[PDB]
Amino acid sequence: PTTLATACKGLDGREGWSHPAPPAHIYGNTWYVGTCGIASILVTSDDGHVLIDSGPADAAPLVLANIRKLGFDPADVRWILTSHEHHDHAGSIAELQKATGAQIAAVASARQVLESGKPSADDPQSGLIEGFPPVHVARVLVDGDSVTLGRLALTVRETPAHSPGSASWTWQACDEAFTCRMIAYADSATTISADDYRFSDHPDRIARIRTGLSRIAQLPCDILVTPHPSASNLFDRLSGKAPLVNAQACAAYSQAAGSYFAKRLAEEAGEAA
Ligand SMILES: [Zn+2]
Ligand SMILES: [Zn+2]
Repeated sequence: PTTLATACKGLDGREGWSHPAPPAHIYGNTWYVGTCGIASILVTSDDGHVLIDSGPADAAPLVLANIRKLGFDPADVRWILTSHEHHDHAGSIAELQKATGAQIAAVASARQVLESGKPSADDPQSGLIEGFPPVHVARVLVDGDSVTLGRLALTVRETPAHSPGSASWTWQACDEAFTCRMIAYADSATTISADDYRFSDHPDRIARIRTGLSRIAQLPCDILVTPHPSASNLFDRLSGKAPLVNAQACAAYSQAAGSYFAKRLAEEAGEAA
């Protein structure tokens, strides 16, 4: 009787990223096991589990504990996946992997950063953002691929709105009464950069953004979940304060991110004196 929502009140910002949160149940075989600021998703089967995102570089033990505190063995997670290739979300993929033995799978657009720890030359945020400890990508994926673990099937989309390597994930979950819902772990969708960076000068990046917004908006999406919980109002929805199921969430979320992006392009235009 503790609640993610009240347990993390006021910790949406930086203070929360490495700040411990009680694990929670999202739906069916899917569990929140991240911190107050950064999500980490556990997807369970008898055949083994899948885990998405590590949280910041120092957060490995926090989520390792949230796993056990739920009655699951971290030795049972067979795959570690990622939303996108920034330290706050993947910063301890490495430590999380050797503490678990899992293999790592990722979209090709992310592989280079993941295997080097340095953000991509195409990332609007380098070299503002910092790096994290590298990892070897065992299975490198293409848009529409499926990570399969027994009857588990997590299917990935390249969604490059926020970074070049951004990925969004989708899978089915069913409650105790065999009501089934599609969960969408839709990546951060914010178009943000270092100061000197201009999207107008990078048509590749702009075209990839449009592709990502379009794919995010069309994900099968009964239950939206975001690498930053507040981006999808996740703690209130998990804590009965707001509706957990809303099949229109991904569309609205993408529409909003796209609205933000257009304001940013307009700002860059009006800097053309
Ligand atoms: Zn990021
Ligand atoms: Zn983030």
